[PDB]
Amino acid sequence: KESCKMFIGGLNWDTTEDNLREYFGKYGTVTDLKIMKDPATGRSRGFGFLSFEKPSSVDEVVKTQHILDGKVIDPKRAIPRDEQDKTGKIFVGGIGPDVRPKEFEEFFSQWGTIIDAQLMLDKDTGQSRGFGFVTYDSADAVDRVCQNKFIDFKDRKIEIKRAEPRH
RNA sequence: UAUAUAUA
Repeated sequence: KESCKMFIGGLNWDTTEDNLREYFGKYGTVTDLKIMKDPATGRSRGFGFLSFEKPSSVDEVVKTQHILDGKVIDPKRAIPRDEQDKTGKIFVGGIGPDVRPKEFEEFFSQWGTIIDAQLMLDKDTGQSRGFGFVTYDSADAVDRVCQNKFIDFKDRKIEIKRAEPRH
């Protein structure tokens, strides 16, 4: 059920749920998949929720990076809406070479558990450097950094601002 | 310094 639900992101708009299930079919059988198509706007969300009848598939799903239709995705465990609401996403800048995405997650962890943190790098053409994306289990953690606009990370201070629309 | 992730 929902407990076995997985979150899929970084999916090619052309990507279809059928390919999704087929892609993750190797792992087993999917009980409920949600690529999150957008027949209205005409463009899919680009991410979906994948569920498996057997939770075992989920364990293996995270082990692999996952490359679908020439794109890269990061399948992660689904987060309950109530818990999801508590969490938030902030924007960070001042990220460069030697930053290491792993260090980025541990770096921000100092002021928050950090449910998830990434450099985006959808195409690995630049998002990986320059700025970063961090998610916090609690909104309160975000406030800590708000007070701390500049943090000593790579010994060059970074500027952090609450998440904003792509505009 | 920007999300084809958190589904209106």
